[PDB]
Amino acid sequence: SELLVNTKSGKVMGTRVPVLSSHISAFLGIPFAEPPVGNMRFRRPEPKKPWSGVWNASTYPNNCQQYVDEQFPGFSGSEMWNPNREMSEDCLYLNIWVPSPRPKSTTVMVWIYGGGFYSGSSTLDVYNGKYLAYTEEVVLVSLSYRVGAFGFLALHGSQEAPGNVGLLDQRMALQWVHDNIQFFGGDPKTVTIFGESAGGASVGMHILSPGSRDLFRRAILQSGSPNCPWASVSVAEGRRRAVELGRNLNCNLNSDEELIHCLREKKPQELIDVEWNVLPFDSIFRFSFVPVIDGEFFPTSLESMLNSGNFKKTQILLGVNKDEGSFFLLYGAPGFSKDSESKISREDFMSGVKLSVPHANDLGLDAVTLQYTDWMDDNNGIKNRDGLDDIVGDHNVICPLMHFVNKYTKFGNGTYLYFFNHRASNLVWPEWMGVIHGYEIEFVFGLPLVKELNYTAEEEALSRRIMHYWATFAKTGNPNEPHSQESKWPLFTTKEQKFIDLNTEPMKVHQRLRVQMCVFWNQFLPKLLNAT
Amino acid sequence: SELLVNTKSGKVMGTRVPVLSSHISAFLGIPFAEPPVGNMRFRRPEPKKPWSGVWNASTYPNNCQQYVDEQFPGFSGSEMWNPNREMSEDCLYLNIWVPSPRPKSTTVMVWIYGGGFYSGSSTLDVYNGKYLAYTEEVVLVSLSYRVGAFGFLALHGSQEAPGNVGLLDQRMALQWVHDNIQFFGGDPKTVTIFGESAGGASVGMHILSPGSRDLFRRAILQSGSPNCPWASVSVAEGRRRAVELGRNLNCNLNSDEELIHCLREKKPQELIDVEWNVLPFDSIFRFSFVPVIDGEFFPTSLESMLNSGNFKKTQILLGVNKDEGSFFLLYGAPGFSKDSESKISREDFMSGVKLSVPHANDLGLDAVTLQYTDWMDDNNGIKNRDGLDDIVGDHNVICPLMHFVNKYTKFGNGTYLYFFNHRASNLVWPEWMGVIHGYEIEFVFGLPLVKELNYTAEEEALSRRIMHYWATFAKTGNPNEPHSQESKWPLFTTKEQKFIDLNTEPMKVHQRLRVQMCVFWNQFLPKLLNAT
Ligand SMILES: COc1c(C(=O)CCC2CCN(CC3CCCCC3)CC2)cc(Cl)c2[nH]ccc12
Ligand SMILES: COc1c(C(=O)CCC2CCN(CC3CCCCC3)CC2)cc(Cl)c2[nH]ccc12
Ligand SMILES: *[C@@H]1O[C@H](CO)[C@@H](O)[C@H](O)[C@H]1NC(C)=O
Ligand SMILES: *[C@@H]1O[C@H](CO)[C@@H](O)[C@H](O)[C@H]1NC(C)=O
Ligand SMILES: *[C@@H]1O[C@H](CO)[C@@H](O)[C@H](O)[C@H]1NC(C)=O
Ligand SMILES: *[C@@H]1O[C@H](CO)[C@@H](O)[C@H](O)[C@H]1NC(C)=O
Repeated sequence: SELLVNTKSGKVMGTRVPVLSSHISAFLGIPFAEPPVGNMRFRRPEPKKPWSGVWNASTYPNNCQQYVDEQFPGFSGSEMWNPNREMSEDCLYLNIWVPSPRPKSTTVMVWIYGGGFYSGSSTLDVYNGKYLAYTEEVVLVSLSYRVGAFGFLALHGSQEAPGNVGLLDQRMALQWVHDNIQFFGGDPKTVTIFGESAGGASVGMHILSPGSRDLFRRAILQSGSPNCPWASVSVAEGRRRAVELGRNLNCNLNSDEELIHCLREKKPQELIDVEWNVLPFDSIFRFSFVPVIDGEFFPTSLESMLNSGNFKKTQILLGVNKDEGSFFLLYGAPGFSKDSESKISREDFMSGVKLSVPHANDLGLDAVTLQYTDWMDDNNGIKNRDGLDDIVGDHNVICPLMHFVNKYTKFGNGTYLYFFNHRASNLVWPEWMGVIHGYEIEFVFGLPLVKELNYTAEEEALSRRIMHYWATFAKTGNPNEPHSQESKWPLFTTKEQKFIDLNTEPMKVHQRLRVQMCVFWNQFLPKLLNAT
Repeated sequence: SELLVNTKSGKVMGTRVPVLSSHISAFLGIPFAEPPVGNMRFRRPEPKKPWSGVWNASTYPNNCQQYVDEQFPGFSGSEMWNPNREMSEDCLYLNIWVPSPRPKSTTVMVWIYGGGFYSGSSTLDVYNGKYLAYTEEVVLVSLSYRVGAFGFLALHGSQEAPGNVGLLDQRMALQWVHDNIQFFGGDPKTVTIFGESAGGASVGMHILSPGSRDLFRRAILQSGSPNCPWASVSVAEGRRRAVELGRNLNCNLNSDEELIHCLREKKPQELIDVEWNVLPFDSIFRFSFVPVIDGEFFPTSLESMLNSGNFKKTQILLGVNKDEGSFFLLYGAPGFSKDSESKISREDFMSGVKLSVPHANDLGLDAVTLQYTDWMDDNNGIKNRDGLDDIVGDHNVICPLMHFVNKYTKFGNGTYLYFFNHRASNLVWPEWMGVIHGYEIEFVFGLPLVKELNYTAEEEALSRRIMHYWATFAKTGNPNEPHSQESKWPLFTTKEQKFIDLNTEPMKVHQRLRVQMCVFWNQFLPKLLNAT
């Protein structure tokens, strides 16, 4: 049968779903690991043991246990990121969309969701793989992984809670794809991994990690990279946060076993309830339980690996949006509101930068402030707002990614760089927020192709050219097809450093993306913080 | 007799000189001090003891002993600054231009020359007082003072070479004006001191020093100010350089008396020959023998005085030229030439900043570099040239002065600020040097009124409006003729921070002269260097 597939662990039965006046095949909620429940909380994932009978792969799986956003209840702009089904620790599932009829040896694309390593789900509406899988005739997979403490509680030296298990989940799903995607008409030799924000960083992390390199061919990174400040911690810091988590729940802290055993008796939301409390600073764009530089998943520091060329060498396609920072100011910085234009006072601006660069000393703070203040106009609330937006975005996303793109291109086999700066005509967030962190995503997934979503002709065309770039890249390592000149996306090189704008307008080529700000963030500021 | 004048120290005979189809009285080379010779080199100046008979004050006196610049022999652009008279240690004289007929009790303006405290002459063609005295009917006085080692060798504790004696020369000349200016028709209660560069700095130094305040009514500062980084040194540094000067001359260094004795037997030119060797670093815009923060001419640190309001409260009129830096790059930095466009390579631009901020640590150097480099275009030889020009001008003149004008204004009784940015139509220096340090002087002194000098009609008009400002300010404390037609130069207030452009175009008001850069020099950079 087309819907019935015998995999290396059992038979699964999928469903025929419609898409754009046609249909494709969907297999939802296939398990790829043993339920990381009970005594297996915090432990490495174990491969899903073979089942007898047919697995109902007809409906989305549970979502992983995560903090749930309630700032704006009812509000679609924030609620679209929240879990859209039951939360459970039994959440290690993946989903597959196969074009109908089933192709032979076609290109595979594995989605990896963001959410700052504390949240995120594969079952979200924006990650509906049907449009992209159908329009671009690729086998589309979306995996899942443990988030928050469940995924990234790190007590180095313990084999009970080593850290990074959330990335290991992703690896096991990648390993599952390598073993079974051929049964779905997928070529396991042509797998492109891709993800946004935290998902972006994850993609990069699998590039660096040796135990991950052979489980995929190429990589797309959207608005995230492995070296992001919010995206990892030392073993010392992971331990400290872990120990501090026990403290918030009256746990025994004399040993890891006692500490771990304690945290395992607690219910999931008990952990989540106190999760934010282990952060060292009052901060924004910082998350408690994130990957650790352990010496195992990552043999040595990210920078050194980047320097020595110790990573997977292939093609990467990567980029950022114009206003990466606004979402996080709204949730964590004074003066910002979803309902005003959020002109920021000088006072809230100063307040802002302190939250944004939580680890800086006073000289570092003055440096950042100077770097973003127009002194002919320091009490301009609009410039102060856009300034703070750029500080958050440049520091957490754009500049970390550029450092990565420059480092990778020395050893890579082809880099493509984009700047996404279209603002959706139907955005429900206020104008001041601009081109928001996460909002290129709906374009990648072909959401503008559906008429009821009320996008414009030009946005549908944009999404269509975007999906094509994505998939074409995925099959060939080049987002370009050999005709027109309308237009060719240039290769990013060490010398000329080209990239392209992604919007409704005809393609423009620029050079040196946010280089002025990024020299500050990548070279001056770090040298300054080390020095002082 | 108009030309014969009985002063407190003896009779004096001047001479009738022609000016612009008319005539005025000059009194050239009037002594105000005992010749600081022999046992009195380095020593405080002593008043000129009374003479018999009639002094022939009809010719220009000697110029003080100084480094003569031989870079462009024959070239008028450099040679206009060199000694136009014989050099000697017997140089403590002043010059007076008196309207004809002699005014009853008219405004007095005393000129103090620049030259980095190492050079300078009262007798220069460009400091010729006849036009200004004549046109605005003021009594114009030209003082002099010992420069370099002779004027500013400082060995704290010693009474033989205490430091600051050249500032004391100035004071003594001011004292002479106080005692004798009435005999020329001048009001000793209405004396404006003015000077450019070192003169400008000196003018503010008298503003600060308690023992100089009662010797003048108000102050004009052009392209210099007391807080300039080149304009003073500490006791420690001052001694170290003095001791080093003796080391370069095989002097006994075992005590101040044996060092001073050794340096006193040397011919002046021997001193000057090694003068530059005692500088701490390879630098531009640095000079070896300058005023000392000594606890006597300056009771406390210059910055503490400005803070406490410890200084003369009167009116000041002050400003800068658009390209303070070019003159010094030409004599000091790689890539700069009188005869090319001096487009600067990135490597030379690097060398430039190290030469220009010779006290910065590496972090400091990185900050300056970042602050002035456009990283989309870093190999632009013009942008690198202009940028290094701005670095020099902003660091050494513009930003010091803005610091001064802001601090002063909190206690002052009226501030006027100008940005001089006209390039003379007949400049002999290359186009790339722009509006040069010291080239507003010829406009202040009325040289464009003389037809054979070949200034344009618009430049003569500019000199006239500029002289009227300086004079009107000197008479009333305000450059504007109140309730007259012409547009009015606004007060600089700590809130609005207004100033004007000075050029051939109608007047423009602006606010916050070079804030962005001066915030960096005055606030950020010193914080960076103070850290460890
Ligand atoms: C949960 O809210 C916070 C934060 C935040 O960082 C909120 C900003 C995120 C909220 C949701 N959204 C998620 C992404 C997921 C991947 C694709 C793009 C959208 C945007 C970012 C910070 C602190 Cl300190 C908080 N404290 C309490 C709640 C809370
Ligand atoms: C003598 O030059 C130097 C320097 C300098 O930085 C000074 C260059 C000056 C040349 C004369 N010029 C005229 C001024 C006079 C005052 C009014 C305005 C115009 C100003 C610039 C530095 C070093 Cl290390 C030197 N070594 C040898 C000569 C020399
Ligand atoms: C799979 O589960 C769905 C959801 O409950 C159900 O409607 C469907 O009938 C099931 N399929 C089979 C073959 O049992
Ligand atoms: C990719 O690898 C091939 C084979 O080694 C090489 O010829 C090609 O130049 C590489 N491309 C890039 C952009 O590095
Ligand atoms: C003053 O000096 C000038 C020039 O040297 C000379 O012509 C004049 O005669 C002198 N005056 C007297 C009274 O000797
Ligand atoms: C100057 O001082 C006088 C006398 O105290 C005062 O009336 C006047 O307002 C002052 N002017 C300024 C500009 O400070």
